[PDB]
Amino acid sequence: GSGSTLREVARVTNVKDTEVIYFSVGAVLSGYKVIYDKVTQRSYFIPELPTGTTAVSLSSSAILVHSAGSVDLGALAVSREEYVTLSGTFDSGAVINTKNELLTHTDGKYRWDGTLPKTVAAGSTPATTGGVGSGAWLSV
Amino acid sequence: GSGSTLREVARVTNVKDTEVIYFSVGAVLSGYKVIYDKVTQRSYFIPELPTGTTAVSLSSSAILVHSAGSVDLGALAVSREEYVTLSGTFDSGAVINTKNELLTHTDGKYRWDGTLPKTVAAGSTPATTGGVGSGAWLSV
Ligand SMILES: [Cl-]
Ligand SMILES: [K+]
Repeated sequence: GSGSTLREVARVTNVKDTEVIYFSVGAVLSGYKVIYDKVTQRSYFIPELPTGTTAVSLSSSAILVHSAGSVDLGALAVSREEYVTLSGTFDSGAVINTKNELLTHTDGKYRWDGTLPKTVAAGSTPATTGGVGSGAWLSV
Repeated sequence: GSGSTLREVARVTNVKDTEVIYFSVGAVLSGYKVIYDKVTQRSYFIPELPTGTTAVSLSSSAILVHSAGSVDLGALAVSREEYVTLSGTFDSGAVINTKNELLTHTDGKYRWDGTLPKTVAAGSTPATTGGVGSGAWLSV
């Protein structure tokens, strides 16, 4: 439903029901902890924004633009160790859209630190798709 | 409910609502990412199966048989670091049914790498129920 979807996000993020808010242009973001993107069906913690700040846009790269600037919500999720593990592997291929998305390789997972979105072809490894390091793949 | 249960699994697994499917005999598994077992009330990511592949059986040890083969969904969950922490501890005893279930000890958690199911009696430790190592308890 409508109010029930936010309560389910609240249980996963461990905040109160009143602290989750859908993204929508013009919505006041101050006073809330978690925002939910209805299109991508992903949730993110948001920083404490100045009172009255309203939402402008939320990209598929998890960049939230608002009336006081912007914030990379995927990058903020990384600092909070809040990750999404995509289906598939480096073997199957995948598309990385955000900074807090993980792709499983063999012994561990990796996030992409470079340009987004990141297309990973089938039969790939981290070494053959950019290498491991700053601006490339980082283990998680 | 019925459609609401899949939405609640989708939030925990970070997939879209339309990418979760109940397990049922004959259900088409292609195009979906997460399967939900109504009996055990557990969810598992599934591999990308060929178009038209249908489900056959799903055991309490998370063994999925389908029209194109079979897969240990519990082992796939381990490779994706998707675990279930059972209630109780080694001291209280428990029953391990899947490869992605964890039992808590005083120093940390462990998964069972051997034959399933695995019964743990009260007052047990990893050392007295098989030891620690390949084919026995593995720390997680
Ligand atoms: Cl690796
Ligand atoms: K939920």
